[PDB]
Amino acid sequence: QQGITFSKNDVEIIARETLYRGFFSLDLYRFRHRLFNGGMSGEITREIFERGHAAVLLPFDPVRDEVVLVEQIRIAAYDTSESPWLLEMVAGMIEAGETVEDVARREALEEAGLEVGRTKPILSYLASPGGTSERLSILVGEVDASTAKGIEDIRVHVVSREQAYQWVEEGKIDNAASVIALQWLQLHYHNLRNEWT
Amino acid sequence: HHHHHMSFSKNDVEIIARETLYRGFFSLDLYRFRHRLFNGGMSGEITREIFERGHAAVLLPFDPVRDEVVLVEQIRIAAYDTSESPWLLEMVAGMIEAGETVEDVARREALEEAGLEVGRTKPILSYLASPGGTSERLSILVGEVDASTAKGIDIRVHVVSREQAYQWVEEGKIDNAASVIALQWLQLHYHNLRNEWT
Ligand SMILES: Nc1ncnc2c1ncn2[C@@H]1O[C@H](COP(=O)(O)OP(=O)(O)O)[C@@H](O)[C@H]1O
Ligand SMILES: Nc1ncnc2c1ncn2[C@@H]1O[C@H](COP(=O)(O)OP(=O)(O)O)[C@@H](O)[C@H]1O
Ligand SMILES: [Mg+2]
Repeated sequence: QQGITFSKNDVEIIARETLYRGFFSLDLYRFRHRLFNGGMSGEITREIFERGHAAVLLPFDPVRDEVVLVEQIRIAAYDTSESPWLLEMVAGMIEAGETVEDVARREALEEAGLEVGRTKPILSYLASPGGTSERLSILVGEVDASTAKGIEDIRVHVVSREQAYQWVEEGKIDNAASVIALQWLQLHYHNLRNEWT
Repeated sequence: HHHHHMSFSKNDVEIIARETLYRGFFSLDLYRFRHRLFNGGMSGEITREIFERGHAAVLLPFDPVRDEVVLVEQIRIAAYDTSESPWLLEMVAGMIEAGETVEDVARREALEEAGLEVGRTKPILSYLASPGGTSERLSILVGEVDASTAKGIDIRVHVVSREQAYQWVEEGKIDNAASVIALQWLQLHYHNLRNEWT
């Protein structure tokens, strides 16, 4: 099939407004856009949670078939989870001029004590584009999982790939970045082990 | 050093306050809380801004006879700044109101967003979209559909092969969390799913 029909030049962002500015922002976009029927929308407003964008690293040890996870509290999980302490990927915000790879390698070293060898891109995704602009770009990084060490009150975990994926299936890992990375690993680990040996 | 799998509760968190920062269509709250530390003791009072927009039900519409998936296309303006286009190919989805089940919402949105009656369902998974800054949880089901009944009922409905939809995930043409998660799951499970549903 065709895939999507329209691009940026088919929408006019009339103006934006910051409704709240603190650590993060809440912005109001005012815009018009082309309709699938040909016409041009009326003026539309949407509230958009703006918090910058992130780099994510899945630390994979291809020799051991293990991943490294980081555990820490995410208070926003409280209301819909049995515990707000989550098992997650290495991640960090991307500041201006930084690259995904730079941030990913830096965070693996200081959150988990991991020197990263080769990296490969996994996927870059929008976390929830109806309400937030946030994009997260995921890499897989080559590590020796036996060297993992924890140093922002964080506990470092080493688990087999198979157990980490079973925990996705069971709901014990249930944050988007980790689910997406570990599903991708379940689809690609044979090729990745072949490539990284 | 690290905790190897082969070798805290909510009583360990004190939510002191939730302070309203913004109330409009969505909400922004300041959570003020304390929590137990891995090395013992409690943290001091910590504050976090949290985007509150409720929770959602997501349905991956899968025709197992035809090995096809139904996608819905619509503009998501928050995608603008980082995407080639703000029109996104997505799963059927809708907010869960109080007292509604994931299954009720998923089946309703499928019918109204895409004209699909849904047969059997299976859970895929339920995930937190971005738990450092938002409480939003999305619960995905796979739904059995007859893809030759999909019709747009501003939204455009696409019917594509599963292999095409998954190739679009690989290429980045589908890159929203819900659709990526659903379609990666389908790629891991379609062989057994198709057999169970035929
Ligand atoms: N980001 C937003 N800001 C303000 N209103 C919104 C926003 N997103 C959705 N809405 C409101 O909710 C309705 C449903 O929009 P849609 O995004 O298609 O559903 P959902 O948000 O449940 O996925 C719209 O008519 C709109 O008025
Ligand atoms: N939702 C938020 N509200 C307020 N501040 C935040 C939020 N998320 C991150 N920060 C700030 O960014 C810093 C690093 O964030 P991160 O490492 O992701 O979370 P934390 O270290 O608090 O578990 C924190 O010290 C905190 O001040
Ligand atoms: Mg970080």
